[PDB]
Amino acid sequence: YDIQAWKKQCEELLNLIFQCEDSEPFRQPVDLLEYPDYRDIIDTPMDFATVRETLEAGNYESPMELCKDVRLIFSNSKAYTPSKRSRIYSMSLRLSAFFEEHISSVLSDYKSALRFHKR
Ligand SMILES: Cc1ccc(N)c(=O)n1C
Repeated sequence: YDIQAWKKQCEELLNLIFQCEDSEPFRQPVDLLEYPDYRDIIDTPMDFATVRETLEAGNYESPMELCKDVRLIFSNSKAYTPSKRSRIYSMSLRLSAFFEEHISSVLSDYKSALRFHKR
């Protein structure tokens, strides 16, 4: 029932994601010199360094907000990919599966703690 525990749990999950080779294309904003048409397709860029910085600045109120930004990294990859078989997109799918597997208990524990707080 710790309402604040999600923050360190998210920091540790982000550390695991940064150790994972599949996260390398997503660690920093997409380079517009490498992908000149990126902003013609993607309206809201997102990357793991921005998520980590937002968390560390105390600019997420809940793990749901962090989860919305991480999911945006994956939906941007899906929207920008020229093929469902592309290398970078395929890395995004594995990383998404790993993230969802680990964020599930973070979200459940937070929501349960908040329900207990408001009982
Ligand atoms: C093609 C591509 C390039 C760079 C990215 N970060 C990405 O998500 N895709 C899908």
